[PDB]
Amino acid sequence: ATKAVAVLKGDGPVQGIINFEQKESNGPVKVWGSIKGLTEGLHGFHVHEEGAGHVGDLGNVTADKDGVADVSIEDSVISLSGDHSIIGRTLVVHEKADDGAGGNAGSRLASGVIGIAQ
Repeated sequence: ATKAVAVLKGDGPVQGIINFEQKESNGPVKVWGSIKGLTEGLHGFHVHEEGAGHVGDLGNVTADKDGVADVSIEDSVISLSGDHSIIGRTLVVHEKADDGAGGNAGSRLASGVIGIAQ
């Protein structure tokens, strides 16, 4: 793909939408959108492949005082095409700040499937 969209929800208040775009096959992915219903400050942001015991770390999103995290990053590590495409994987937002590729960001607050958009 060249664009993907994950719509995030949970059983609590956290919800949002994250968009991905990649103009070239080996080029960086632009990740942008917003997530609401979060406590102010940092929250772990990960891509999980179903089954796979490993995780794609996208760092932290930062919520403002109203609980709104606007997201806008470039990520050279993930891709929307090829052998390691994140298409179909689950995007996750966490309770606490990221603690690594394999460390504990606490529980999952919302998630959604990264779906092809273009």
